[PDB]
Amino acid sequence: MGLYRKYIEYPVLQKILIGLILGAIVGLILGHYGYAHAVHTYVKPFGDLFVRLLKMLVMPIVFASLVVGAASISPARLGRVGVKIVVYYLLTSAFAVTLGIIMARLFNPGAGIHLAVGGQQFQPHQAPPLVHILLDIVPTNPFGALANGQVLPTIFFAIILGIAITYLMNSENEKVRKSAETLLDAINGLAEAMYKIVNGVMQYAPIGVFALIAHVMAHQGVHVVGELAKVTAAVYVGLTLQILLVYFVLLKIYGIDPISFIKHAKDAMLTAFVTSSSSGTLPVTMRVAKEMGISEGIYSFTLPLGATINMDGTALYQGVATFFIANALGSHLTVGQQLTIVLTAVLASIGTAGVPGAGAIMLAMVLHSVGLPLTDPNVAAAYACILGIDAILDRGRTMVNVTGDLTGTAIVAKTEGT
Ligand SMILES: N[C@H](C(=O)O)[C@H](OCc1ccccc1)C(=O)O
Ligand code: NA
Ligand code: NA
Repeated sequence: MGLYRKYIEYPVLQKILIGLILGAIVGLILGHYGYAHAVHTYVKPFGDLFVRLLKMLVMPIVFASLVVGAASISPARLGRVGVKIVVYYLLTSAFAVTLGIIMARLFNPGAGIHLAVGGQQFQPHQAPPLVHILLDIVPTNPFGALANGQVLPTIFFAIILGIAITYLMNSENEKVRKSAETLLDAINGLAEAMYKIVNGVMQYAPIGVFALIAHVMAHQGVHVVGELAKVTAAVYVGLTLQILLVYFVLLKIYGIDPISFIKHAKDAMLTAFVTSSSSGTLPVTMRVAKEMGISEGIYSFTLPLGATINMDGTALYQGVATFFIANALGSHLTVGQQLTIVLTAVLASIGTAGVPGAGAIMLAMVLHSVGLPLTDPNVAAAYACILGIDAILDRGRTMVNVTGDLTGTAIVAKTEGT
């Protein structure tokens, strides 16, 4: 029990990074001496178990999180300040995904990698016309969409259902109000239960990543050190442009001096880089906002909300990650699929999920909507590759997420003062 206990409190992301390094080394050593059949027969089934567990948790989270999230920012309860801050959060998230897509075009990640896990390349599906893509957002049967794997139709039904519940809770009838509260509590309980299961699965992630990487390297000796460096460079350069080309421009437009803003907010960014948690730095963010002179009534509402639904760093990462996987498999993304990435990433941020390791679940949502199933051996291999280096990228993502929260509060405060 002592050895098992020591395995738990070790950070999950660092454990996943360790599994990636040893998996590559073990696969190369075994493959040089043969033993490719042994790795395929025995090591591979452990990796297949991990992806099956990860895919099982996707659909219940999609429905439950969006229903609860949409109820919190429903128009029935949003004030004048709430409306303005919500618009800013959604617009900035939309441009973050687009910026990440552009960076993936300049630096091609995984272009040199050619993945044939089973001996055959990935076969993409046919692209429907653009007009049909827009219409299929509305599901003809909400139960059928849940039974199947339509992510976007499920999101559409969950959002409108959550908004309608909030209007029922303002009704004059006592019975109607009680029925609405009971339904919301049951759906909220389902979301909380899913997060507990996510914590357990992520503890098995280092074992699953080790098996997937070892199987790939044993069969073929692909070089990934250079390619994983390019995806790291694309993410960090994109994060820098997000601050300079968006936050600095918006502050200049609204009259806030960008130089003074950075000096006051430097404490929040450093804490975000070290702790690598948005909720952990919330007390520090509140103190920084008070120093700038923002009224207590404003930042006491915007800052707690921003830590949940405003994530510019995560949105940019999802754009780069999707192109890396598609390039590695040799497929191409059409304009209809690229717009699906932007629409899915922005809408999924509304869902209330703060459990660590939820970034992997979010990436699986985007891949499934585009048309890259996680059960495919080629997709799973590429997915485990970029998941291994998640420890390095996490520090940069958290800093941008916190910085965007402070920028929105300052802009809203200036408008209220006028
Ligand atoms: N760590 C980041 C943060 O807390 O701001 C960020 O948060 C985790 C998260 C939670 C839910 C959905 C997406 C991402 C991440 O790691 O991707
Ligand atoms: Na945003
Ligand atoms: Na944030």
